[PDB]
Amino acid sequence: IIGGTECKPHSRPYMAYLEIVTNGPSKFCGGFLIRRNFVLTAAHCAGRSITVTLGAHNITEEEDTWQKLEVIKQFRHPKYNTSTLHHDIMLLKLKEKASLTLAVGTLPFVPPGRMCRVAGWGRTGVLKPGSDTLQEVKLRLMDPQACSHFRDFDHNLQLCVGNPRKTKSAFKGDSGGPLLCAGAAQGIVSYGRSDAKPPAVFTRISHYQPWINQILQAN
Ligand SMILES: *[C@@H]1O[C@H](CO)[C@@H](O)[C@H](O)[C@H]1NC(C)=O
Ligand SMILES: O=C1Cc2ccc(Br)cc2N1
Ligand SMILES: [Zn+2]
Repeated sequence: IIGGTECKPHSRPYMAYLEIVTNGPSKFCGGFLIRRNFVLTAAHCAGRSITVTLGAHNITEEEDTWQKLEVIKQFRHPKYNTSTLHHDIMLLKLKEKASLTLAVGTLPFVPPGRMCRVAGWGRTGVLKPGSDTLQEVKLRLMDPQACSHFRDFDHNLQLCVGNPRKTKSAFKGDSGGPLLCAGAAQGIVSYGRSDAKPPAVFTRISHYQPWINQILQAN
């Protein structure tokens, strides 16, 4: 998260920190708990295996709120496209149902000009390392023409997010985190420019609701 502030610890109890294993070292993403055994995230966060940590704030400092949970199966959207980046969404089924605590719970599951918030442990600058702590930033929902320069951007599939006159943005490591507008998840962090100049492109959750529901029922 670039240009954001540190969250009050545990104030976003649905947030998930993902460590993804592959021919290379671990990579990291965000995500969010939508059922006690399901986490929503981005398709580009798929790997050979994934571990989810719930209840975290400072991810380097173990505490009783932590629940480190095995993922049994990844459900990457079958149409996720590495060329166009369309359909960047994935469900992770946890081995067991998470415990509900003050620090861990599910997330109950908009015109441009509206302000939305996104949280994550990703880089706090283009050349800065990932954050030890959960950060959040408020971003402006933009008209789709604001994202025209992303040539494969599609208004039906995606949200255009972030005033270009502000430096505020999600970035590397924030992939998969929710964008909330009035407390409801509307987007998922997907991609943007390598120099972090806003706006960026988020998956429009509403388009994928039938696919999500279908997975939640077959599994
Ligand atoms: C997070 O925890 C580590 C280890 O306890 C500590 O070194 C670091 O300063 C902490 N970061 C913040 C911002 O609290
Ligand atoms: O919003 C985002 C998420 C993201 C991930 C990676 C890169 Br490079 C840029 C961005 N911008
Ligand atoms: Zn704590």
